[PDB]
Amino acid sequence: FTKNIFVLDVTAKTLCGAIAKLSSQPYCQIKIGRVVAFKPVKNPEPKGYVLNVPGPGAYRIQDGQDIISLMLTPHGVEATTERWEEWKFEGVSVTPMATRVQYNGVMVDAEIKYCKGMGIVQPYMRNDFDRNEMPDLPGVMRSNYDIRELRQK
Amino acid sequence: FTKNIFVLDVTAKTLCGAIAKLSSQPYCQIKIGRVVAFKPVKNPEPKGYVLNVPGPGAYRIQDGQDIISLMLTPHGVEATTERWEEWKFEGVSVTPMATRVQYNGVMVDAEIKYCKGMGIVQPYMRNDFDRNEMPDLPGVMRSNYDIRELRQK
Repeated sequence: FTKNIFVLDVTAKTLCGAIAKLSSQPYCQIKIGRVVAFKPVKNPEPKGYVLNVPGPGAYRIQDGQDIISLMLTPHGVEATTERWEEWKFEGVSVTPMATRVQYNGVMVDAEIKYCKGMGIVQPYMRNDFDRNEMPDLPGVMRSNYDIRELRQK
Repeated sequence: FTKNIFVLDVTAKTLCGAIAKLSSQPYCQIKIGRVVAFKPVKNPEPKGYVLNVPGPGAYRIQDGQDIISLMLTPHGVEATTERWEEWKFEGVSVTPMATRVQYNGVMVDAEIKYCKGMGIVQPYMRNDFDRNEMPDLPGVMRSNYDIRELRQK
């Protein structure tokens, strides 16, 4: 099924925000599903996610089993509704809101999912530990094998 | 299926940390499933989660489809593998680790899931906004209805 993410990036540091600013619109719609879309728009839609961000970042909207993972850079947007384990993401807050929203030329009562990103995870950060950044944990010894090489049969 | 959460709470401001400290153990094991358990232990078990926290808070471990929601207070622990949507949580990410650990008193190569929480969401905070807390969002007007009241068939 289709997910609509309305990126609010007021500072315009992401491609999304620059798309939107240059079209004099507050949001950049990212539509993921059978039909894909990137479009600056004036308001979110019913059931839309508003992803308020301060700039570039890896952001994961975790809405139960609805997981949307997004890379927002100054130069591009990449997104998926499917698992994306290779990368780290900031897990953002999802808070439902009762709103009134303009939908197909008419004011309608609608739920919106408010998602506030803090920008604490840089885009395209690999989701494992290099030999240096490996956390020291009591009763946890070193392994010879990499994570990949350990998953076997 | 069963989940094993090993809380590492070194400052011992959570019940978990206090108890681990009192019993001279680094972790507090929380086992969710058919069999439940609360127990101070020396080390995490294979396929286990290390939840490193700095103090009390709402923590949600996000491991794809597996989501573990935990309230760690100074006076209690509460946890679940199912949706817990009345409350806010800090979305905590999983970074898998290739390790060696004691399992049944024996040293084995094992995957552990490392999870670091920052302690920025307090336990038992409603996942909704009072009207004074709502974000000012362009093209987003206020509703007369509640979130709960807007859901209505």
